[PDB]
Amino acid sequence: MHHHHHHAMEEVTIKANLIFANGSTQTAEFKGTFEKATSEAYAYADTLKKDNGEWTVDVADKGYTLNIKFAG
Ligand SMILES: [Zn+2]
Ligand SMILES: [Zn+2]
Ligand SMILES: [Zn+2]
Ligand SMILES: [Zn+2]
Ligand SMILES: [Zn+2]
Ligand SMILES: [Zn+2]
Repeated sequence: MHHHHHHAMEEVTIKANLIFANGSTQTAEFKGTFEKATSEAYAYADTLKKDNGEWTVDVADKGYTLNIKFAG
């Protein structure tokens, strides 16, 4: 599943919904090919690990939404 016809020029938006240990939240958007935008989203989560703890992801909306939670 998650069937995808790749095109170098494809343009999509990946939405990352972040939830932190204290319940605070934020959403960040990443644009580019599906693959590159997805990589950038996870890269952002990694930059936040030092201050917010390890993260866990639950993928939604056929891959266009990444619900990421930080353990603190
Ligand atoms: Zn699957
Ligand atoms: Zn094609
Ligand atoms: Zn198809
Ligand atoms: Zn693609
Ligand atoms: Zn490509
Ligand atoms: Zn710090």
